[PDB]
Amino acid sequence: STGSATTTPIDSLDDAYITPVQIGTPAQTLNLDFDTGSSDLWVFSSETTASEVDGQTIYTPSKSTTAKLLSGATWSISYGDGSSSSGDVYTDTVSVGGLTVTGQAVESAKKVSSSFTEDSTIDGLLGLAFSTLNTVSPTQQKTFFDNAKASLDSPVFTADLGYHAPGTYNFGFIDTTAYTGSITYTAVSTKQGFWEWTSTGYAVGSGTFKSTSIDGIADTGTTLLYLPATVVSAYWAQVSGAKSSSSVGGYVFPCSATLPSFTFGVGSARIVIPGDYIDFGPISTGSSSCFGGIQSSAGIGINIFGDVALKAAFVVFNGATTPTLGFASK
Repeated sequence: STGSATTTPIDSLDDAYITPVQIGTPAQTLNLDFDTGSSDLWVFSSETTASEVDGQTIYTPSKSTTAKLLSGATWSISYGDGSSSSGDVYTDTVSVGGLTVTGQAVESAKKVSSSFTEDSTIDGLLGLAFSTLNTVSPTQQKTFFDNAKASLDSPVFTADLGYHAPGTYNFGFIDTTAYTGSITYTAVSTKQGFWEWTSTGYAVGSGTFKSTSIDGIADTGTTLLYLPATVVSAYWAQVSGAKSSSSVGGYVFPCSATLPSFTFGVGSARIVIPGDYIDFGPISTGSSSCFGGIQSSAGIGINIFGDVALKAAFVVFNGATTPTLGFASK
């Protein structure tokens, strides 16, 4: 089997991408944030505290003839930005782009933190990291990809995120028309539960490539590119007037600036992020200070190749017995 679904930016900045997912019988379609940096599929639901729902589409398990409470199971997750959610668990049929998994754990939120409530465009998350990170207790549950893998033509999924435009998540096949040149594959460590890999270095604009190992995770659920302070300082030093603002929480730059591109290495290959991809617009409405798309990871503990980086590539998440990542230009 295969599946193919369009993923669409939630706003004009590409802050996140939502993909329609069919849950239950008859289908209830929710728009989920596919997140290669987590491993829970959780949804706003008829069980979510009413004051914490503000415009989201909800899953109502009592209206699904295939829903079954997973007795005794609970979940609770906290994300890198401090947001969180928790609840109980049903199993149900879940389809993405024509690919169907029966008995998928659908984690129904009883509580969500304010940042989720305040975002009416995201009805939940669909985690695509390794199932060892799944938070369901006392019986950990498998991700949608893990459940689908055996049925897929090939045990892979691909992320093709658009810049200010829709893109595609494919399951079970590699669309050879969707990228240019060749895909370069690179080793993955699953020891922390993530799609963790080592970039071979970087360049700023037309500058020379610096060969240096940068360990980080491929995370579709993170907006920006978080890299070591040395690398980030080298980038912003090429933007007149750019500075790190403690009050804003990162590097800002004059909205009148033209940003240089940023290249990262994948083995001997190079992925070029155009400068425009690094512009996240005014810090507040009407400001002439703009927020940068490349930020320091120093306070995170891990480097993160988020959407800023991934949208410049066609990315293969190869879930073979020894997982690997593939990157191609597009």
